[PDB]
Amino acid sequence: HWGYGKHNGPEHWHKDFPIAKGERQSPVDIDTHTAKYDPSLKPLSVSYDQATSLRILNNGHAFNVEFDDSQDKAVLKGGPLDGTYRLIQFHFHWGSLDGQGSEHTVDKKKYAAELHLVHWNTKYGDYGKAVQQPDGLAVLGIFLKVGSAKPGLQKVVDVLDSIKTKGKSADFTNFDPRGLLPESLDYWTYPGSATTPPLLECVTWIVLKEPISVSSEQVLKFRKLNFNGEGEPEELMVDNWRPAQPLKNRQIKASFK
Ligand SMILES: NS(=O)(=O)c1nc2ccccc2s1
Ligand SMILES: NS(=O)(=O)c1nc2ccccc2s1
Ligand SMILES: [Zn+2]
Repeated sequence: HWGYGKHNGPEHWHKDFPIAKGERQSPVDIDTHTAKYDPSLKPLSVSYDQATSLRILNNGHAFNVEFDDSQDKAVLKGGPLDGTYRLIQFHFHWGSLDGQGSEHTVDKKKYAAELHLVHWNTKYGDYGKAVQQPDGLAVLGIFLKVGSAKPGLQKVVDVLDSIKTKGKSADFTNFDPRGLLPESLDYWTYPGSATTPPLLECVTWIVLKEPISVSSEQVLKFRKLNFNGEGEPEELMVDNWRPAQPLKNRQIKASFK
């Protein structure tokens, strides 16, 4: 199966998921000079006041914090989006060292990590139907740089010891994802894809310009997770990021001047 090892990493994925060479793959490099301000974009509406987290899972490629998406509670609207998108999970991608880890890049700069808050379009009724549609998902991407600690992240880092290996989960209720946002909601947006197999071309990307700061100690704890299952040879969960893909016939729009 696919992964981020020496023999099953991103350069191999196309053999089982041919869409990997498709026309709207993600992530991409964001060339800040070429991205054009679009005055027709609206402010984002991030409405997480009623978010209900449930569980955290090590799925062998990242850890997902899962939400109750059985009704509209935590939703994303506005910006480039038509309609309402429900938060289903968030996860991160990160590096073996601070100089890499993000999936999107900004003028070729790689950040230490990248947070993805994944939302599905409620007009399709369920998540599984939404991922089959070109406007089925909206992923809010947030860069992480290493500096001061992010207080709102600490509850996540502290549970990681309990989900070290693939297939382990833990209760994770009452977590407020608003504590993972930066101050500004200025963003770039473009049409793309999921960044892990099956790489479906169903995502409207909304990538925030302002990174959040996390401490070295916080990201070091991400790097103690394992890709492998319990009792298997230890493979540290690091460098679980897909590199930038060709932009092809796409424009990246900016919400800001
Ligand atoms: N990256 S993938 O095409 O999905 C894939 N790579 C490999 C390598 C060895 C054994 C099975 C698979 S499946
Ligand atoms: N990493 S991501 O683009 O946020 C993402 N990848 C996938 C793969 C399958 C289904 C949903 C998503 S959301
Ligand atoms: Zn992701």
